[PDB]
Amino acid sequence: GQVRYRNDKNGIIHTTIGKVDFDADKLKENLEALLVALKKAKPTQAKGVYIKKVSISTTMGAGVAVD
RNA sequence: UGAGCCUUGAUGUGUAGGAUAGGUGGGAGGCUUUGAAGUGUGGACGCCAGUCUGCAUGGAGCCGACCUUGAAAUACCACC
Repeated sequence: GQVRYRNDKNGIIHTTIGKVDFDADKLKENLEALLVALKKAKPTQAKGVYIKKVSISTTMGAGVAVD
């Protein structure tokens, strides 16, 4: 399920990874694939930290960052 | 008396609208006998039309893509 969403003026961007039906390793590899496909287009005018904190969550989850 | 931090909140009428349209992960039923819609009343907000909570009442429904619409739900959890 390819997804293409846009960032806001503040710079907080998140896209779909899938429902809770996907298991842990699939979720982690999807996160890794999205992370690498996002960092591969790191612009030179993005000086500083590129990925700061991801607020991943579910229907009864809370936004916590990961590695 | 200035400055900051994990957390909980309050405010989000471009005009096309039931009317005070930020959006994203989740998302087409969450939430409500771990008591929801309707009443008198207090403070916050706002584009003086209107939103949230305390108090007592009621104690079982406002809300859905609802009809429109550039962006959809404040149907629900977290972010800013």
